[PDB]
Amino acid sequence: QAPSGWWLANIARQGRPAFNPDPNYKIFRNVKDYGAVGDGVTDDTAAINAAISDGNRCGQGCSSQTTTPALVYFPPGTYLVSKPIISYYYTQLVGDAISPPTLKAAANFEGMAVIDADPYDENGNNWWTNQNNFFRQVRNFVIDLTAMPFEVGSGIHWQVAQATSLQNIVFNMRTDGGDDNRQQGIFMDNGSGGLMVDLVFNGGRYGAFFGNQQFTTRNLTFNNCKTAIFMNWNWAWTFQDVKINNCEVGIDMSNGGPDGQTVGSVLLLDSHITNTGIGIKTAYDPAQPHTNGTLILDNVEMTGTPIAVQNDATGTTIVDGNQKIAFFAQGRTYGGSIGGTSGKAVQTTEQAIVKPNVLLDPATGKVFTRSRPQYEDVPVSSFVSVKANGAKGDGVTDDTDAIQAIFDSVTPEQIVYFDHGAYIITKTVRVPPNIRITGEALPLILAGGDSFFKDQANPKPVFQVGQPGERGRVEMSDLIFGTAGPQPGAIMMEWNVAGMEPGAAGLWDVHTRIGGYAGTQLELEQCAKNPNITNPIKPECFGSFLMLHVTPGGSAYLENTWYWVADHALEPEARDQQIDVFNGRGVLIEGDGPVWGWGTSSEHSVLHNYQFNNARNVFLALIQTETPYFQGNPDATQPFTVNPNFADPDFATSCTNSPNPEQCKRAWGVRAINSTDVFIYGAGLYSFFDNYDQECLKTQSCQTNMVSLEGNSQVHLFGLSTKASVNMLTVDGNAVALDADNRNNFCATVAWFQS
Ligand SMILES: *[C@@H]1O[C@H](CO)[C@@H](O[C@@H]2O[C@H](CO)[C@@H](O)[C@H](O)[C@H]2NC(C)=O)[C@H](O)[C@H]1NC(C)=O
Ligand SMILES: *[C@@H]1O[C@H](CO)[C@@H](O[C@@H]2O[C@H](CO)[C@@H](O)[C@H](O)[C@H]2NC(C)=O)[C@H](O)[C@H]1NC(C)=O
Ligand SMILES: OC[C@H]1O[C@@H](O)[C@H](O)[C@@H](O)[C@@H]1O
Ligand code: NA
Repeated sequence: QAPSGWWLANIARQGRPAFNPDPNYKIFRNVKDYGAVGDGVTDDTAAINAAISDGNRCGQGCSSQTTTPALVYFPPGTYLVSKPIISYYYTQLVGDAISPPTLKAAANFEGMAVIDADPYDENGNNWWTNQNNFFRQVRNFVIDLTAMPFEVGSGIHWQVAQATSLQNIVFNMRTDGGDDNRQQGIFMDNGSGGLMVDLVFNGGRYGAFFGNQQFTTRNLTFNNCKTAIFMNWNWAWTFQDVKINNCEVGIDMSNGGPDGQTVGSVLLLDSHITNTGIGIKTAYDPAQPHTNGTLILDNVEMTGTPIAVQNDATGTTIVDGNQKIAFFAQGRTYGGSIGGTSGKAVQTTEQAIVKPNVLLDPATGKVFTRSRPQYEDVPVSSFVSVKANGAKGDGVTDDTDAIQAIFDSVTPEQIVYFDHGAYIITKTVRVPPNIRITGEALPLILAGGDSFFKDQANPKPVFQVGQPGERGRVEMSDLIFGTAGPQPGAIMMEWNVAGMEPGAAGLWDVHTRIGGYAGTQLELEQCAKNPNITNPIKPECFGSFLMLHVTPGGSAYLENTWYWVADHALEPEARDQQIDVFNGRGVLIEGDGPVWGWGTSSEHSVLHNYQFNNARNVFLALIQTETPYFQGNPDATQPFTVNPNFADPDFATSCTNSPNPEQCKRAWGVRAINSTDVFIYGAGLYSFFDNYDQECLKTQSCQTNMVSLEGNSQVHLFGLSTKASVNMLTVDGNAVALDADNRNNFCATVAWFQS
């Protein structure tokens, strides 16, 4: 087939990783330039894998790396492959967005999967630790297994961590063979997601075989699968806008049986299960001693599906189908008339969860969603390259004025294009309220300098997105924000603009990465941990002040946004060793929004990872946090001074009369102050250490408190999972839900809290 004319195939290639010392390293690889024919009859396996591996990238024997990104582009066509496509560390596999190409498995295909994102060597060891397998894309493909035997075949071995996405993929599999069909679209053994959007699964034994700590996956369609979704294990998983059609089972979450359930929790929102034998198979019963198998249904239709929820241990129909299920919860609930202050295990349908109309799509009544923009219809001439217009991107030159002038000059029908590189910013960049910005394979934008961002007593925004009260369209995609050296006064992004319509103001595949990699000066040599000594809290190891601030009047749509403070060093020489980086605050949301956050994560800040202050109209699904591993050496009262202009938590005061004072002074997972109409559909809020020691895991007591609701907040929490916090949820200083009352298979889990 002809070239599509998609801008990405043609835009001038001027990108280069600033901290790769090879001046000839090529970020962009078109597989046909490596000899792929794309006719569906020539074997293209070698050419595709060569396009990925070229340039001494992070493969076997490489723990991780950030200086060898690649964007591997597949023009329209059909690519016959007979061995796995091995996606090296930090690879974007980008099929043509206008006419997604087919990856066609040969009849005699051999290997784990058509795409393997984490191979196993002959010793059974992964190339990369699954929890460290960050910063990936696979987008715009048809994966066709129908020439393979019905007894074998997997589309993608998707064993990955955060800042990863599958987007716009069709999986075509065989429908014959009965119980002997074993094809599956995704095979996932473990990991720590992550986002998936806009997937279609046709046929196979399993649309997806899933196992992961946590994931957010929305707009998935399953047609004619035996089981659409086999949930092998998890701690939490949020599905939204799932369409299951003519399957035997929709979601199987009964693995392990009633005395060994390995699925922690599942949430299913805004979905439809059609012409399916059993909608959801579960082993949960409210008389069980634990919370494993927690399930939330919210706005799920069950057309032509006679059994909506079945207990497959007893064979008993829990919920009848052929109706709309407004709300269903099984697991433990707190608050309101049902659970109260002590909590109660339930398995019941109940009243609809009414959500503010400003959060909803008016055409569907579902919570509003929008996938990462690829600008299919924008001609290449509308793209304004920052490097063509005076920015150097070399990680040393001050690019502030050039970037500001570009932002001031572009008109709304253009798109600012960040060529790959590292762009040093030394004072506030004012982003206008009508702009579109997209990056070449996660370019770095780094707050640098030696004064402007140095003062935690006088913090300053790095990117100031709109001025207060402005409204328009601001879209950013495929970027990383960080610091060049310590910048403890940097507010990485201050979000003032509001979208003219839902989704018109937002971030997609935009991450904040504080420390840990080449260019930050915050790596193993500077910031290695030392748990045996009282932490000196080196000034050279500070991060930023606050990674994201949605101010009053601001409104944003966030999807696949990882707000990460480095727990360990990422270049291969560091061998994943752990470091101390002191970053004050994660995500702070204020005002009436709305704010949507799909597949966001915020990890390892000192004071809090998410905080809402005087906020309304917040929808997050699902969220994930971690406490920094060095606490409590130092504890959360250091090294950031309490600043009431940000409603900072004051642990010295809040922990004074704590009955668990030894670990009270620890970062909040979620803190809500005077905030209402906040909805959280799925949360994994984890505390894994005390001064790098994990003894506290044995007694689920690495910290005292994890979620705080304060000042008459009204927050709706669904599928709240926490790890090793004595109190899961505290209201006005009073512990409400305790870990010991809600034990799951690893975390503790509350199905439903409403205030
Ligand atoms: C869910 O994702 C699918 C897969 O990307 C979307 O279907 C595509 O929609 C575009 C635009 O309408 C078409 O050009 C493609 O041909 C579609 N592909 C397939 C395989 O159907 C779908 O629009 C998404 N649904 C929602 C509600 O966002
Ligand atoms: C919830 O998960 C826990 C953890 O896996 C289950 O407890 C384990 O059950 C297996 C049997 O399948 C035992 O071999 C382990 O020793 C148990 N571990 C612990 C720490 O108790 C528990 O049975 C599950 N609960 C439900 C109701 O399914
Ligand atoms: O292995 C280290 C990784 O462990 C995971 O649990 C965390 O989510 C990551 O932030 C971290 O870098
Ligand atoms: Na860890």
